[PDB]
Amino acid sequence: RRESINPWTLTGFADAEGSFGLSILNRRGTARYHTRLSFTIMLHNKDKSILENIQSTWKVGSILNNGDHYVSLVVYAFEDLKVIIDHFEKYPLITQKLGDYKLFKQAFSVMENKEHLKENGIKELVRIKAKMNWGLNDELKKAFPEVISRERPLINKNIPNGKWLAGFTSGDGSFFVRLRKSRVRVQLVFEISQHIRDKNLMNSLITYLGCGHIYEGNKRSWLQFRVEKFSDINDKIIPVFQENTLIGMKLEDFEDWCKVAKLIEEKKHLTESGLDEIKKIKLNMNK
DNA sequence: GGGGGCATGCAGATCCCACAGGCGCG
DNA sequence: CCGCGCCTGTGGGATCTGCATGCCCC
Ligand SMILES: [Ca+2]
Ligand SMILES: [Ca+2]
Ligand SMILES: [Cl-]
Ligand SMILES: [Cl-]
Ligand SMILES: [Cl-]
Ligand code: NA
Ligand code: NA
Ligand code: NA
Ligand code: NA
Ligand code: NA
Repeated sequence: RRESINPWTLTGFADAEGSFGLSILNRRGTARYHTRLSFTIMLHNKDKSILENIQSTWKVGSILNNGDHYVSLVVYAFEDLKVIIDHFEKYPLITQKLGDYKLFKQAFSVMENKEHLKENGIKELVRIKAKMNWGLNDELKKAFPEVISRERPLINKNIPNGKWLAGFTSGDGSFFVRLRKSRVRVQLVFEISQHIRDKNLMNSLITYLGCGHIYEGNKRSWLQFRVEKFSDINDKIIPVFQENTLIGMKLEDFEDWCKVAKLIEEKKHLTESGLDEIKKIKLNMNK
């Protein structure tokens, strides 16, 4: 269907915005636990169509409101997780979140085998949870004080294809237009920010795209891959996402963005009339 | 028949996004 | 001189992540 999302683009978007959760909460009855596995993407409700298209591609998950500005797709039901696992086995994540998925998959197998009901089975879930995301809370640490290891292998993966990069960029990327006054100057920029735990992957964008720069700051837990040279934006960045379509509102930013690139390519941004259309397109992107 | 799991949420923490200014270089 | 773009810097909210529990069903 027209609303289907390329499975690599979906994995790339998951690498950007998704989250694998393992909730282990006290249940009342003596020493019983709620055990909840989940995959979640929460967005501004201006991008609810993304979540609906993902739900339509996978045929699992429930869309819910969060506040008045946000909306999330949550996959949680036991059989629904098998569809998540089957997709990610075949279209694997490449950021550090691969580690979280693999622990999530490991907890799933523990629960599918009913091992978390045996006398010494919840401790295994706690051990898995401690390695996921932000690890254990204080309460779980007090109830399982012997579970201290957060060691897990670091993920080292290459960008698999442009479909993945389109999904990743649709999440964590940015296409914007700069105007600077010395004459009013125009500048197209492309940037992706990311936590330094994936510094190798972000570094590799320079090779994979044949342009750009990695900036880190002298302060900083996150870095930026950025392209500021116009001919790199025109000859390398724009063709890559023409071949691999972005999703959500960022595709609209891109389409507006390229319209500015066409104007500047024709040198028609120097024209006072050409610059005035650039200001209009930019005012439209602010929406 | 107690719990395991679902349905359906709410709440906290931070990693992003969409930028701006200074300035050298060709 | 001039325009490009390398390089530094960042506010704050859209993300990422964690927390909650009554109901259903075997
Ligand atoms: Ca991200
Ligand atoms: Ca995003
Ligand atoms: Cl949820
Ligand atoms: Cl983290
Ligand atoms: Cl223990
Ligand atoms: Na949710
Ligand atoms: Na950015
Ligand atoms: Na170039
Ligand atoms: Na956007
Ligand atoms: Na984090």
